[PDB]
Amino acid sequence: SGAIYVGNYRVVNRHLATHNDWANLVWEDSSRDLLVSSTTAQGCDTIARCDCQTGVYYCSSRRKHYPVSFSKPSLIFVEASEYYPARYQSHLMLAVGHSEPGDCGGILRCQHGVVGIVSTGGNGLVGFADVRDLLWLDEE
Ligand SMILES: CC(=O)Nc1cccc2cc[nH]c12
Ligand SMILES: CC(=O)Nc1cccc2cc[nH]c12
Ligand SMILES: [Zn+2]
Repeated sequence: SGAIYVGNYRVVNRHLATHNDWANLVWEDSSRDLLVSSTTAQGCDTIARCDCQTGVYYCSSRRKHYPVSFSKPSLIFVEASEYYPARYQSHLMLAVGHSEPGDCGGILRCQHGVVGIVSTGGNGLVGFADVRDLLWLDEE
């Protein structure tokens, strides 16, 4: 589990969005496994605006923050999960590291702020759904 709270937006894995997230939908993209919903309260998080390829992610299945190198956001074939059939996932960054399904929502951070959230993995990889291209999360 996990979310990003920036301005009056909540950014979650689409596959973990709640009833309230759908009722209060701002934007979602199945191919990215992202959903953004509106919030009452102001969030404290900053979104990175950068092309960093190094950062730190939170892995709930290890209770550990791991420094990683990751690929630039790309279109990657992802095997079937509980939530999606086997398909190409877009805006996805890969790193060598530990990931289990319930690690989804773990934040990946760089010096500039939030880079993305855990969305995929296994096989000794972790995949993050990038948010840095979503410039509108910084306004309105
Ligand atoms: C932009 C980018 O990928 N830079 C990068 C690479 C490796 C380490 C660090 C520490 C800060 N930035 C780092
Ligand atoms: C959607 C989903 O289940 N994502 C996910 C994240 C991290 C690791 C794994 C291993 C299978 N699936 C994973
Ligand atoms: Zn950065």
